[PDB]
Amino acid sequence: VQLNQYTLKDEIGKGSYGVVKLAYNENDNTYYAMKVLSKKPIEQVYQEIAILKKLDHPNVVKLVEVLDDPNEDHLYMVFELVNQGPVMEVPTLKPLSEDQARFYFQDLIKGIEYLHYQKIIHRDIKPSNLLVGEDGHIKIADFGVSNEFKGSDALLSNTVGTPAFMAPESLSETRKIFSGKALDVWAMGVTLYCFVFGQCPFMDERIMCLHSKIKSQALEFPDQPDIAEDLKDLITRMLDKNPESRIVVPEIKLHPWVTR
Ligand SMILES: Cn1cc(/C=C2\C(=O)Nc3ccc(Cl)cc32)cn1
Ligand SMILES: [Cl-]
Repeated sequence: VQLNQYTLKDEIGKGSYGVVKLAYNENDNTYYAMKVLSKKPIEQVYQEIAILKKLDHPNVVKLVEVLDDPNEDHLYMVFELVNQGPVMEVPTLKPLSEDQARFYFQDLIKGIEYLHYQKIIHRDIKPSNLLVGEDGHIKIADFGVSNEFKGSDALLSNTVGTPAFMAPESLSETRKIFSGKALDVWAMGVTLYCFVFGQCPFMDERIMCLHSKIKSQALEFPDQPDIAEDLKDLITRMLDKNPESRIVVPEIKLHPWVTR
């Protein structure tokens, strides 16, 4: 299976809409990550390509090129390979230590700050989208449902992303408008909870009940593992159900748990 200079190898991950395969470039003798898409909507993908083309940051995955044939049903996005894969799998019985969670969370902060400055809402922040590169640092991946905005913030109404990480204000049943940056903060909070507990803070196999818990269940910390009180404070502020009082990224950067 060869596509121009690339030989397609085995699957390595899930992308938004498609699959991600390891790929070998015969021109430069180098492995890449290739997202394969079958046209089944397509406007969302070219916005993703358009977003990826504008981005250049150490904590954000790089799009290398796009293989688009108006003849073939398949479309190929070639990314840099982030060789060590996701930072963790959720759920797990072996979560990160606090020191590891802080190390990775610092990369997540820098990446999100950059995305928001570039006027991008990621909308699908979660551990499986935080890939560990050759030097051990995080690269944010999967911009399949991301939004670009003008001005100070996005004003959104559509519900997209991974359900366990969706912010409560995005789950109104009345097409209400909500702002974008606070959505990424909420998902960063679910992610940090995942880092140290190995499972999501709101869980239910019934999607109605999952939504109801995100919107209405008080955050609860498990007795074990016993995490520091300032980390509990930071998670609590990021998982504030009210997006208006939810901690903002400039404050996360200063939080005493982050800076120690
Ligand atoms: C070792 N490993 C790599 C992956 C996946 C990816 C990778 O490397 N670059 C990517 C760029 C964009 C997307 Cl959406 C996914 C990946 C999974 N496991
Ligand atoms: Cl995940």
